[PDB]
Amino acid sequence: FTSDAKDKPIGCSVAISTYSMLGHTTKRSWEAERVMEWLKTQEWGLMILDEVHTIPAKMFRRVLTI
DNA sequence: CGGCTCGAGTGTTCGATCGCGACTGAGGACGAACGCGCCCCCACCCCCTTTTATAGGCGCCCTTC
Repeated sequence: FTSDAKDKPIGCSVAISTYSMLGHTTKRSWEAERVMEWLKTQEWGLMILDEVHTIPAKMFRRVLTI
């Protein structure tokens, strides 16, 4: 979903994203909406996290929300 | 002793710039198919000699104006 790819948006759940840095206000309206809606339907597995000792608690709230 | 107001340094897609390359039509230069025609090889059968007997056609050379 990141680095401008969008390889097979429907038909697979194993993806490599970047936490929740893809959710800008107004500038990213319908872009982040299709990513959040289509993810809660065909994916709900493991939340693989790496290097979380520098990420604040504000970003963690948007991860479990989307 | 407790809250709140600038500055400096990161992160991230995504607004804004402008070089290079795909597509397609016209012009210049070179190679291939097929073009021309002297030279050369094989096959068929003409050229040339001599002696006998006859005689028309016509060239060469002594002599005269």
